[PDB]
Amino acid sequence: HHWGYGKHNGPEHWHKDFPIAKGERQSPVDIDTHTAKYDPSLKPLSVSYDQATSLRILNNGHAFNVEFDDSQDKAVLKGGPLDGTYRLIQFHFHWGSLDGQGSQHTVDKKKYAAELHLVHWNTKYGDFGKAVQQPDGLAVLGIFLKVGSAKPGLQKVVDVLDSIKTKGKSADFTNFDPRGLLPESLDYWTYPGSLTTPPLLECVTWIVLKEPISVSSEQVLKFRKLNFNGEGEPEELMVDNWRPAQPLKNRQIKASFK
Ligand SMILES: [Zn+2]
Ligand SMILES: [Zn+2]
Repeated sequence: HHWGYGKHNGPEHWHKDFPIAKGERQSPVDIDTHTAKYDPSLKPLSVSYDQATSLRILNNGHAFNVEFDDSQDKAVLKGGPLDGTYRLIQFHFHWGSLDGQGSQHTVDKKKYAAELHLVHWNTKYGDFGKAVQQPDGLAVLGIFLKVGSAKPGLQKVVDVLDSIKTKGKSADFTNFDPRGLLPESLDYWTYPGSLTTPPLLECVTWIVLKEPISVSSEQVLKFRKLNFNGEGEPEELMVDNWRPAQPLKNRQIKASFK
């Protein structure tokens, strides 16, 4: 029926409604560190989030999105492998039912507890909807989460989860600064890919940070308490909202570091 992460509508079935699932530039992938090519022509990333305006948080039935005002160049990403300015629209996570799984991307087959996705769209296309139809329409920063020490900057997000428990619920979520979720180093790997969920469009330049951020057990614990279902429907915990690694095919992963 409609796509999700269960046995009956899970990743292995998406291709029936989204044939691009079997495409040539699907995500996520396993990052083989010994085959990734250092490319010294890659520029340092430029993250300008000082004017970031968060507006809302929503449980859309497959994750929780924190949405930003993208009506202007307030929070942008540039540099790295990018040409042009990319505007932040929303961030969300992918996580597991257990600490040993949850991330999309893997590093030498290692899975992390979760993966944060900061989604940006190429301003040359004027709106998000047009940007997704272009090969260079989006730029996604992926940040791994390992369980260890608590991440202070994530707490405001954790505490509001109770109020958007089920699908379709939203809550005002202003004055959240995304800079509290960045690791210390901005070293990355990059490759041409796609959205990790339906519609799986091949419009993303992926920028995966080498350094993971740490979250406490209790923080990741609150993620696992959300529900995939709407209110008054049988309870299905939101967990394991991730997709297995896709073949690399004709692609090269480049590293900004050696
Ligand atoms: Zn994602
Ligand atoms: Zn596209």
